[PDB]
Amino acid sequence: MVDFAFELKKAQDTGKIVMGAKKSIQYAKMGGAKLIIVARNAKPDIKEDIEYYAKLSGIPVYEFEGTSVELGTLLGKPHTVSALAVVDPGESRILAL
Repeated sequence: MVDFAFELKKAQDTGKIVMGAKKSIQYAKMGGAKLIIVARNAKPDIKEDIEYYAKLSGIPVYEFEGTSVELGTLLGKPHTVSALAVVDPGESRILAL
């Protein structure tokens, strides 16, 4: 089993992740990420944008099954985070998602 929270923390600590819908979309447009993670309650059209561009640039996208409050909280942030890009998984096996 993969523990999402453990892997997100491991990737955040030892790799590089970029946070936010707008950056995630931009990374998707550019092919500059290995994985894109979106929250279950991300605005559907934000979710569509990401999927559309990530399919075009060949980036895998994963839906975290929790909300964007929890995603931001997992990341140590006092606000919601509805998506994020894994640019470098670091030591994690997060790209298995």
